[PDB]
Amino acid sequence: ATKAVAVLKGDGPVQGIINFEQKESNGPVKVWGSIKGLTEGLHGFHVHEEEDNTAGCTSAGPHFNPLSRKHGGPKDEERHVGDLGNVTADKDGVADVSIEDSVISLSGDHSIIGRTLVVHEKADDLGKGGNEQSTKTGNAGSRLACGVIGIAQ
Repeated sequence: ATKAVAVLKGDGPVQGIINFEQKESNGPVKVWGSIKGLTEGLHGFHVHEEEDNTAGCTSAGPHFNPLSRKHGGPKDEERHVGDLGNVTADKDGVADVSIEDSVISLSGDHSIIGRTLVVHEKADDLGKGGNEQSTKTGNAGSRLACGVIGIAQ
């Protein structure tokens, strides 16, 4: 029913294409996309904003979500939101995604509509080792693109 779209764009090359489909009356939102520009490697996951009080894309809370709390993943502390850790490109950066979130919802209590999908300009290296950097982001946090997820026809 809800067919959202998010044409990555920012840095310049990063022209990923993420679309949100939910052809279900009681099913999760089939989230899947494909990046274009990155390079075969690791790149921080979307949903990562240190600070901001001006709003450049959206506006809700430039401090992640209280659902994930922390990057989580190997420690598993919550990561109930769109904060997993890091992904991986194909053989030319082309990073594709494919997940199904049901707990969340395009709109309502858990309105996901407004997720500034961006890519990090660095490799979290699945952890830098220290704390207070890679635990929240990936010792880099470099926002560029802004593939905001919005309803489309």
